[PDB]
Amino acid sequence: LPMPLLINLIVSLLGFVATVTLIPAFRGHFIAARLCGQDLNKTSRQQIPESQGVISGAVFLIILFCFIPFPFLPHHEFVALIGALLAICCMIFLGFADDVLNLRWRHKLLLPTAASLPLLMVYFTNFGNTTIVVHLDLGILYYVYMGLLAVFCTNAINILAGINGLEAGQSLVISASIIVFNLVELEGDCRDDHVFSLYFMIPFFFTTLGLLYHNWYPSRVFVGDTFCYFAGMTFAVVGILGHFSKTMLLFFMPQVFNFLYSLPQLLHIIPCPRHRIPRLNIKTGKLEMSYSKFKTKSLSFLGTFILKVAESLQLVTVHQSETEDGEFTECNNMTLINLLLKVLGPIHERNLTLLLLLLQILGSAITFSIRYQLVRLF
Amino acid sequence: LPMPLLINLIVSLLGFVATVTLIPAFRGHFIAARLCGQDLNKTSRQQIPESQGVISGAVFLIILFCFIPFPFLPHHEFVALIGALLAICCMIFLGFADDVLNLRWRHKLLLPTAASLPLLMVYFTNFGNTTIVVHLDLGILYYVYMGLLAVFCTNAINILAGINGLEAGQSLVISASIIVFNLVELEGDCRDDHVFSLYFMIPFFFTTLGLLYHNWYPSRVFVGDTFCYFAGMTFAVVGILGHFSKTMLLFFMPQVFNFLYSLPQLLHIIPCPRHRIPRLNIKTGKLEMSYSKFKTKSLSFLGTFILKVAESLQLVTVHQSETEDGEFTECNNMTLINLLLKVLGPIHERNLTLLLLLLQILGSAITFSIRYQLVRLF
Repeated sequence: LPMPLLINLIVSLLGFVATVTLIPAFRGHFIAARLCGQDLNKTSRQQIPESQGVISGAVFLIILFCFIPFPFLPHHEFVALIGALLAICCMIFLGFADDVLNLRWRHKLLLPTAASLPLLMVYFTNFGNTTIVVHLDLGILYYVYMGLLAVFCTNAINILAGINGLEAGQSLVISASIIVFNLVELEGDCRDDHVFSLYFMIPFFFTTLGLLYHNWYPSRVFVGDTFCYFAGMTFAVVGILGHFSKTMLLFFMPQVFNFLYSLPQLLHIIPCPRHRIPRLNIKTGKLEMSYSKFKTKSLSFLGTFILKVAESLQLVTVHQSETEDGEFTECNNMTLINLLLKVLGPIHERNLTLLLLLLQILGSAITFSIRYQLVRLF
Repeated sequence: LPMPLLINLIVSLLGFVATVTLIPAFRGHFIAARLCGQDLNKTSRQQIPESQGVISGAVFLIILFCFIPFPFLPHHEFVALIGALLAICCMIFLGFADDVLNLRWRHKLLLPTAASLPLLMVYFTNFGNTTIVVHLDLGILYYVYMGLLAVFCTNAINILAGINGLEAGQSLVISASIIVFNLVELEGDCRDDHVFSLYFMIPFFFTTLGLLYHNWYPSRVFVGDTFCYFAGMTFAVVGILGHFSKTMLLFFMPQVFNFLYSLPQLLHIIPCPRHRIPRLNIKTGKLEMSYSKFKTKSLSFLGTFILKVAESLQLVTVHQSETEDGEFTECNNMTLINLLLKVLGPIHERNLTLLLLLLQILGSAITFSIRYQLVRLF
């Protein structure tokens, strides 16, 4: 176990160097490829290369392809290693294809379930435990869970974005938490399930680190949806094949909140604008809250209920107004980023991200305290 | 053996239908993505979607992902099935990324060797025969062969192009030849190596058929380099893991000629222009030969030798001229397409491709006649 992990750490560090180096090397290619855009929360109108998650994702694959013989230098764990690499590779591919082509939201949800198929087949051939603990055999519903886990993690990361270094940053906190957890649980009982998880988590961390080097404020590159697809599948891969998917979903606490808080807007029960990202006040330099103003008559009975319950829960800022066109309701954009600006006022982009990363650390500490009996201590 | 092959044929036919249907469905996406271009050998200036090999390649992957449990419903042949799918998937990905980004020719040659790594690792873990028959153990040089085989097949297909339905068409003749060969050799001796090859060749044939449906004259879509990368790796995958790589390289006869005949121009020993494709005479409707005119003084001593030897072999048409700038030499563009126009005069695009496809059939018949003792018959 320490001998292949040493080799895995060496290739991961070479991969960090590789990502840091290749990202600015391909800058010209992405700009020429029209795979670039402006940073909307910035006064600068310069084009920044998009989908850089494709370069770190590619570096990740090559690193692991080289690593493949070392754990071996038994097949049951080897099939899962090649199978997991197929599922991740397919996802980086279909992820980048979705970035380049901008597929319909319905086709976007099918892509993660498509890429997760080899894991389901490996779990089938290697006779994986279809039973779950509250002792219940899910059988077919367990395979539906595995399929949907890839779809969840990607979109959970993808919905909690809009400020520089958030998507890559939250993934670093999550992967580092899994790394810490794997090491703690490596000492005894489940050694095989946590050594396997480390094999993917260490290269994922260091390639993402190299990406964050360029994505961090002030954003030099964008990660793109390719990164969210890549990250989401890597987390689903380790959680599924490591059997710690429940523990792993607890590291997704800020994402789960942000998702449910967003849900009334996403389902269009409460009016949703094109972009729910904060509005930068040029004179301040900091980011202010964004709003979704709409006609009160056009709002549904269910929507009027949810918006009144969320206002009474002290989560949404509601501003009533009346114009020549009629009466309009200015509802606060429902996302964790805008909720932090409601609670703490206007915050600068670099501090706002860092704060959400700290919030991600807090949740991980909460998970760890539950799992290891540290509630009495703290 | 017939039971999983039946299921493989069913999914392959559904895949044909899928490719035929999805290609025109995504037309809008590619045009908007600026992933489109004009057909240079045509008077029509309309933009035709590029890289459609990504859609057939994707359909291929999904088909095989569904197929994975059926041969099983033993691991040694399963590892190669998942391993081969990883190598092919990685290639479709890095292939499409190269289409979208247009990487340097030196990085383009590293991509196939990168994607072929899982096959090398599977061949390593599953203790593959490093020995070869003229009885010689190549050891390390055998792994270099496997790595370079992917690079060869892709580029061999990629260099023999320039007319509608050639790249997809030549791949259909090659894959159909391998299908026929697998079936002949399935009856006895090596059943496992040919049943494995069929598992990939049948889905490759029917997805390419669906692509050719739209690529065939008059080209509605372009296959892109994504297809050449995809095709090349699938042929290298089956040849390597099926151990019939020598027999398979004989089906690549028109490609091997076209490559070597092109070599003096590619290496720039003899001047090479931007495009060595035929020139369409608007009044004729047919395609005429293309030429590479250059200064005789700028031509190397080795280049003057090769061009004189190729002229004496009755392969290249050389036209000497003298202008105000000085004396210039108008050399014929060295490719199998232009050589066919030198021998048979101007030919229409639809007939020219069909003729090269027939030429590909001839070579396959030659290979089959050698392998099965049919020289006396014909």
